[PDB]
Amino acid sequence: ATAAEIAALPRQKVELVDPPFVHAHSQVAEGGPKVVEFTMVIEEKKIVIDDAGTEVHAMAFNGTVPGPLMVVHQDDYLELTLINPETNTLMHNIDFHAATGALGGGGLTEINPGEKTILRFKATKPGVFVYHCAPPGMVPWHVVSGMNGAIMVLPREGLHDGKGKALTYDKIYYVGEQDFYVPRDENGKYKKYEAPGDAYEDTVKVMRTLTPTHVVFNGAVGALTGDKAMTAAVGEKVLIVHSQANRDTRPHLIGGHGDYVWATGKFNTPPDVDQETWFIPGGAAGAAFYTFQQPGIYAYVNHNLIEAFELGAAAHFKVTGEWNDDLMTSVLAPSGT
Amino acid sequence: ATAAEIAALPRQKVELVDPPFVHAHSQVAEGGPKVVEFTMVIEEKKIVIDDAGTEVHAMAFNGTVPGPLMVVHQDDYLELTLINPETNTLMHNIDFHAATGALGGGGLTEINPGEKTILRFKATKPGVFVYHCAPPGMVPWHVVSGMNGAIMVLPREGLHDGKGKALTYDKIYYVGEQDFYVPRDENGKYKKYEAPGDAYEDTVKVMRTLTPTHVVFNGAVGALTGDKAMTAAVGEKVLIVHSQANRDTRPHLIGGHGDYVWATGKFNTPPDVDQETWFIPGGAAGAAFYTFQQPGIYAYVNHNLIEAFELGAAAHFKVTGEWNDDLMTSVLAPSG
Amino acid sequence: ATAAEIAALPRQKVELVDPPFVHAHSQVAEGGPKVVEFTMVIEEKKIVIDDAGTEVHAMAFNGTVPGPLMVVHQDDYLELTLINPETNTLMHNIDFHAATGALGGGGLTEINPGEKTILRFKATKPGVFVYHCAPPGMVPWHVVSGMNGAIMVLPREGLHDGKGKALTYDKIYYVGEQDFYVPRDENGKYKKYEAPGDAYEDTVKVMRTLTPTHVVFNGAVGALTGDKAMTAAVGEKVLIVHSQANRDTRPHLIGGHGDYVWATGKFNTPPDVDQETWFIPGGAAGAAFYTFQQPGIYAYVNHNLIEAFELGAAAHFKVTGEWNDDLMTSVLAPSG
Ligand SMILES: [Cu+2]
Ligand SMILES: [Cu+2]
Ligand SMILES: [Cu+2]
Ligand SMILES: [Cu+]
Ligand SMILES: [Cu+]
Ligand SMILES: [Cu+]
Repeated sequence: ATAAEIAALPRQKVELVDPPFVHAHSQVAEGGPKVVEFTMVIEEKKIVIDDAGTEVHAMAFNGTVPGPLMVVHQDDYLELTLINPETNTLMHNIDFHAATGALGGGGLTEINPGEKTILRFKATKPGVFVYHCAPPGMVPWHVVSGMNGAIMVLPREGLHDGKGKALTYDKIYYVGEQDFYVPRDENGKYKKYEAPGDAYEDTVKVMRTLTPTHVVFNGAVGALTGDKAMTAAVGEKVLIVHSQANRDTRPHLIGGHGDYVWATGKFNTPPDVDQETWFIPGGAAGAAFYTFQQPGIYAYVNHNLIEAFELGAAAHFKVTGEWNDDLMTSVLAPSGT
Repeated sequence: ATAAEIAALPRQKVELVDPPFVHAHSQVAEGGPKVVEFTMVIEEKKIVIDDAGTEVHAMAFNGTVPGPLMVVHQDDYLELTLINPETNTLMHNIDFHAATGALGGGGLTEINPGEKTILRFKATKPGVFVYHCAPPGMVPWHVVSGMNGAIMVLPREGLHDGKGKALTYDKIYYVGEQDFYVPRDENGKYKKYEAPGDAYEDTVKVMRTLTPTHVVFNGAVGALTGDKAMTAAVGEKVLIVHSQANRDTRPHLIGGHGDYVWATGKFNTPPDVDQETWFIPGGAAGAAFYTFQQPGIYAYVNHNLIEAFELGAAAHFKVTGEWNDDLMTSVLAPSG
Repeated sequence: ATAAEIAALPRQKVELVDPPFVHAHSQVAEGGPKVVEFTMVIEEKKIVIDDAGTEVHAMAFNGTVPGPLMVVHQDDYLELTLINPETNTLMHNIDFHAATGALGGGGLTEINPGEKTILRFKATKPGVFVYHCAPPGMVPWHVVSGMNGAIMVLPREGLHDGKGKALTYDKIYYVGEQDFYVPRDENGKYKKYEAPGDAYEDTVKVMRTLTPTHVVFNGAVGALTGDKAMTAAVGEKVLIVHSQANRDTRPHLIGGHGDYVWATGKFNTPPDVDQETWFIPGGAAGAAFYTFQQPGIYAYVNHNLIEAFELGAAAHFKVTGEWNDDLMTSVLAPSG
């Protein structure tokens, strides 16, 4: 497309919503290609990542860890206004894995505090894709400080299975998984720091062990539990988008399955089916489609169970509906032998 | 199906066999859907896992690590009687990844010592699937104490390749891989404990390092080597089911291949082919089909070779038959 | 094929080149099956792996880490002359993952210093495959001393996509990724040694942590940058072969994609498409095909970004050509 042709396209402004929710969109594209406009303000902010009060100086697209999910369709243009407020201390940029050129946009979006930039790219490939900050020389430090999210580029005709049958979800959640590396004192207690820069050296040391202290969804241990548990109903079709910008994960819905899983996150790559546990490598997003069949509580976890239940990588679903005794029944409840 | 239809299905009791062997079954289903009944007794016991007398307080389905492979067909029901003897000291349950609902059955099977339970579930999806204990608040501790196994839900018409041609194995083995986290004292000597609970705090500290002290097949270093090597013959077709309930592995048959590999373990997902090394994520089972072409000793490993050769994740096959010089020949033997 | 049939086949001697370059070859086979002849001399040598002067006692096929890429076509025979000079101190052998029997050739190629051997195997399966040294009882130590590489067995009709459409590359590069485990003294400084054997015990202690001190391409931090950055032009189709003999990796072309990726490395397994980041398990090779569409610098990384940017796993591409503003444009450059 020429400059004139792109200038002629309709523009659509989108208001982002905080994970694990996803901004309103249509699965099947409405009309021809558009320039879809998003704005994110970067916030360097203290966040608490566990019940003990452990603090991280987070670097947060739109003030959240993960950053929000942007949804467009294949061959739309994504136009991001990225703002680095003067209250911040560090330069920041953005690498969209969905994009082609200039280090995914990183080379064109280096903004100092008090600066903004507008990047446009053509979303040429359908799938879910990581985005993350990547300032030359400080790349992993920004990413493991929470400065990452994902986007979804839906096919113009919506999702299909590996054989051309339409797959239409009733709801979608975005689970951003974050490995944190929090320095400890000689008592083995987590350190707090006055400024983000104060924590750098101590944090790099932990990072180099390749052993996160916390592995969490939505920025904190237990973040997607209790009144923040995800929800569904028997018969409801749910898409769970999952990202990890730095480190491998292996999602599992305890009590369920991934009926269709785009484990590579790419929609032209046929999904795996009937999955127990799927695998998303560090630096990628994946998506699983499931129709709930049983009511009750589910745990959705990274199935390294140490990572899930010791380090924080467990969320819950609460599911309404009628129990199905055909699928499963307690023939004899726990009782004396 | 209607209530009367489910009630009318035949019930069949099956006797289990210890890993790496697999109980009697048919690849193609015999007759219609059945309720296949299994019984497993949970044993808490000290086991030695290496050549240095290192102990683990194992938590073992049916007394083995891994627990035994249960084999059914798609749309059968698996009806398990799970027994926790009064001599045990912990509550146990079971999560079948093959099952749908109540945390895979975990929510319905919490049994204290001196209790039993019977769970039935419909095996709606074909594949190999992990099962493991999962008491709320103590999940990884039970799993890394060896309380995990796998089942296989065969398609009613047996296995096929991606092009729908039948794949019929001559034999099947189940390799369960276990990451252990054994505490050490300040001299680097592995610690021993009187009761399982006594090891809890020290063990969790090791677990949180994400670095196992041992990675083993069939519950111990070298358990599937020497006189306990798996066997085959040139021309024989072998299915190797592999599981890891907590941690990634990357199986490899040294000297061979995975001709067809359901790396995700699910039979409705077409198998990868001609594989050198396949990948099974923690919390899953996979299966590899191979036709042996050469006699001799093979190593079957987790191909992180430190895990295989320093930490214990190496098995052998001993294969009989005629050498094939077309496939491989020493043109010049090692010489000056 | 019979012995006589093989003896009648054409022979072709190949001259190997140092990674990341690949020796001259044809994508589509030229004529029928041949016996393709390669020679490699093993060199035990010191390598410097970072800008702090950190040393490894490398054990290097053809003097490089990784060893060179050998390219044949399916159903060719690969005939390797392997030479262990008297100047070396250790026994070495070779396991080709592409080969069938005798532990991939390891059981037939054990050569002491001052010995050579010649191994022939039939390349029956198309794909990229790891090869590595594997002396019994010292297997991972040789592998993580850099004694590994890969081969490519092309289909005789060259590469195709999942739908049978031809994929023809303009350039090919081979990135061998290496995990190193370098001992440190009490002050956290990397130790140096004056013989490979002197480092064994200390190195094993680090290996057993499963935590590499360095993760590098082509034997050193920054090896494939600057004077050794890989190159292309807009429009050019490039195949990137990537291996890791011991440990998982997750390649990603920063600024680009893997248009087609044989993540398992096997050409009869249809490639994944439009990949952001692919995954290659330890003990395997994979291959990604991409057509460059933008000029400029790309980083090619293991996308554990700590591994890439703290531990060394980052390469660059330098790409010539015209910028495409349709694909990407700065609507407003960084400004107040
Ligand atoms: Cu990235
Ligand atoms: Cu599980
Ligand atoms: Cu190998
Ligand atoms: Cu940043
Ligand atoms: Cu248990
Ligand atoms: Cu060697």
